[PDB]
Amino acid sequence: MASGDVERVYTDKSRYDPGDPVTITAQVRNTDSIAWTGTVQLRIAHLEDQVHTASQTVTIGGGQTEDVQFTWTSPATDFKGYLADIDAGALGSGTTAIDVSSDFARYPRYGYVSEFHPDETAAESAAKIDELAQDYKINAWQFYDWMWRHETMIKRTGSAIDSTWIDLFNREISWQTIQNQIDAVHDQNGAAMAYAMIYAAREDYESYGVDSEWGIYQDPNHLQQLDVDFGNNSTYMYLFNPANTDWQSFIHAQYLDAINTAGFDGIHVDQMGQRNNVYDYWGNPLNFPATFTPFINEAKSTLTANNSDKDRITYNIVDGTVDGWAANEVSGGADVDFLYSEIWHLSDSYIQLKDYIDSLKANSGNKAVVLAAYMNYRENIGDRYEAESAALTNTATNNNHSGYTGSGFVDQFADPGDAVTFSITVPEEGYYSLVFRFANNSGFTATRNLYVDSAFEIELPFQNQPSWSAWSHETWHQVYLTPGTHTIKLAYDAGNVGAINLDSLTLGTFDPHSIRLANAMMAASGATHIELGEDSQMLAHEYYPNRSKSMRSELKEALKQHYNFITAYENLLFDPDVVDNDSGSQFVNLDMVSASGDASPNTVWHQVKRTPEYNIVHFINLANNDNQWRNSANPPTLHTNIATKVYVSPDETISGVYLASPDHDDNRTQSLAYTTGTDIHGDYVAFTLPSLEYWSMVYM
Ligand SMILES: OC[C@H]1O[C@H](OC[C@H]2O[C@H](OC[C@H]3O[C@H](OC[C@H]4O[C@H](OC[C@H]5O[C@H](OC[C@H]6O[C@H](OC[C@H]7O[C@H](O)[C@H](O)[C@@H](O)[C@@H]7O)[C@H](O)[C@@H](O)[C@@H]6O)[C@H](O)[C@@H](O)[C@@H]5O)[C@H](O)[C@@H](O)[C@@H]4O)[C@H](O)[C@@H](O)[C@@H]3O)[C@H](O)[C@@H](O)[C@@H]2O)[C@H](O)[C@@H](O)[C@@H]1O
Ligand SMILES: OC[C@H]1O[C@H](OC[C@H]2O[C@H](OC[C@H]3O[C@H](O)[C@H](O)[C@@H](O)[C@@H]3O)[C@H](O)[C@@H](O)[C@@H]2O)[C@H](O)[C@@H](O)[C@@H]1O
Ligand SMILES: [Ca+2]
Ligand SMILES: [Ca+2]
Ligand code: NA
Repeated sequence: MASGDVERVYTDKSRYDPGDPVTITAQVRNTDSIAWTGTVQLRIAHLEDQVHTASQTVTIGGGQTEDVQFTWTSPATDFKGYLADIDAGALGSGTTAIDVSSDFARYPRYGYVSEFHPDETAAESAAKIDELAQDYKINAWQFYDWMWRHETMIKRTGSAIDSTWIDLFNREISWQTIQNQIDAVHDQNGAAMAYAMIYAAREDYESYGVDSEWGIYQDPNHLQQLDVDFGNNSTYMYLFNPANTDWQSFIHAQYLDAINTAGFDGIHVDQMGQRNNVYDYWGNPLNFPATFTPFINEAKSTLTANNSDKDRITYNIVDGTVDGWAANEVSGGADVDFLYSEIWHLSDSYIQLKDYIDSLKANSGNKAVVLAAYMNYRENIGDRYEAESAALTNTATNNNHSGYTGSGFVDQFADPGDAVTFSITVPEEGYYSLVFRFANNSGFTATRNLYVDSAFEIELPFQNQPSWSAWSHETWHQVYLTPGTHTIKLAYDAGNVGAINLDSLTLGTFDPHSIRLANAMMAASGATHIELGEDSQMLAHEYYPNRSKSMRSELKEALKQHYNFITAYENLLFDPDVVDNDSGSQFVNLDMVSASGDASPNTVWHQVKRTPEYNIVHFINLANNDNQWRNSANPPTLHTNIATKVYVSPDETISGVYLASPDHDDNRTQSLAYTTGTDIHGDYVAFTLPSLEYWSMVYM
């Protein structure tokens, strides 16, 4: 009676230079009561070939987990993905990708850091960076809102760097915490990108060395500078002209200060997106999107000059779509290391998004593409607990304003001593996003004290709404919980203010079905997705700190598989010589399973691609779902034993048919029995796909 499982498999770096040693670690647990002794096998593949094998015998104590390590000298050829497979027999097996790349910008897998707390220890910094690297092969990190001011990024008193500073949303940021994270990025061979704006400065900028003449204005008479109003009569961003060389000088020196003082590898340059009828200080009207490429290219050569090992840069093409505002300009002319675009509502369907990605590749000579595409945005999804069915304390149920869910809500929630108290029951250990749906027409922000299992947690704000029947679910707070039952109590306490009605509490939950389909479509079209950060947090909103949704562990497990898959098969997905095969949907036939070539809803979408060495067919299962990438989705209709025919040239050479999927068998390639044939439609290759859930790739 011998038993156990392989819990985790990871490498010591997210990215290796050719010829670097790779340490591959299997975290193996003996679940038996007595110590196990046996052989642990390592098998490393590159696509369909087995390129290395290794063995060791190892003794693991009963109830213990032990790190089983192998070492491997990466082959000397650059830009190669590999799959490492550890097999411990009765104690299970596990895989991880190895990425050999001298330049991460060829295969960016971009995460984020948004938390810089003085109380973050260096263990905590390291652990969050290590988790993203080990689990999802993250090789670059966008540091969001690390800076003090948009124009004065590091806060100094004299020539001393202050220890902490307060950012635009009143968050305390530590310099040491930023540094420790940057260091930990660098121990993973990761690149640390420093968030910055192309053209923003904070209020009172004239006293920080920034001339108002450099600005951009809504009129010809410099009356009204373009700005972002944060709604408190002091906190503003003011905008400037990216073509102004005096502004370029000022802000490019900030970028350099950031590289040289903090150790950042480059700059993640952001912008607000489309602006019209923009003038400079003198009333000369600007072709605004044409000002970006010159700013970026000048920023790039200034970086390279400063430090050519830390000259990285990207620019956010906001509101991405084919021929979108600034899109052709940047992709076509800007010297960014990889392309980045935040997708809003002009590429809502899978096919529109595919076409946008294809266009970026075609303008750019196939630069890598990273998409910011905030999944399940605004949807109040998860387990719901209606407030009317909660335990009430000097509060009551009612239903005299519409917009509630269930049968009613709680009101008479306006006095110290009042409280609502939910009994939630959760399936597993981890983060839960407490999302409150509520009404407040008090004229101003109300507050309530949240308690969790009787202990105080935090004061929550509840913004004011136009009426008592306009509801909001913008009040959230994330908490970590053990499995089972827990007490979540909103309470009116002395020092809290306003009044509210409480519809419900939802445990904000990212939907795996939609997220696996989006990631599959993106990789299959040659793009990756910025979505993971911190300690397996996921972006819910464009303000990266927003924790209104949490991932459950099935989603974490599936993203681990997916990110490893797109690393191990990076050569069939992201190399510049990976191209759509001509023609369309008449190349591929699935017998008795409705199918499309164009991401038609409720179909198995097949997409044919080619390298000089390989023919690639992607199968993405949209059965039981629509053609929109963002919104939560149903579990796809599972398919089994699908008789497939792929039509080929007579020209084409074929000595095997190979199958890999992030949904099955730990990303391992499987060799499929096939036949060649000829019918009226042309020459074909015929095989059976054992199954199709979210995404499967065949190559030959
Ligand atoms: O999480 C940090 C907070 O933690 C504590 O409080 C937790 C509570 O936070 C909120 O409530 C307090 C909040 O209330 C009001 O704001 C509501 C609003 O807050 C958040 O969003 C803020 C804004 O985010 C963006 O703008 C900031 C962004 O602007 C520039 O960047 C431009 C962006 O646009 C491009 O398209 C880019 O691609 C993109 O990447 C860019 O971000 C700038 O360069 C950046 O530096 C800057 O960060 C967005 O544009 C705005 O629309 C947002 O308003 C929430 O995420 C959002 O859902 C919500 O609507 C109030 O006005 C504000 O002052 C207060 O901070 C939550 O609502 C609440 O649930 C939670 O309990 C702590 O107490 C806080 O101090 C801390 O902030
Ligand atoms: O039993 C209570 C204990 O459990 C949790 O630990 C899980 C979590 O803890 C660490 O991270 C702390 C903190 O790091 C950053 O600041 C992140 O941005 C935050 O999301 C995060 O909470 C650890 O390093 C993580 O790997 C791990 O996921 C609680 O969160 C603990 O505070 C608590 O003591
Ligand atoms: Ca309700
Ligand atoms: Ca959908
Ligand atoms: Na069919």
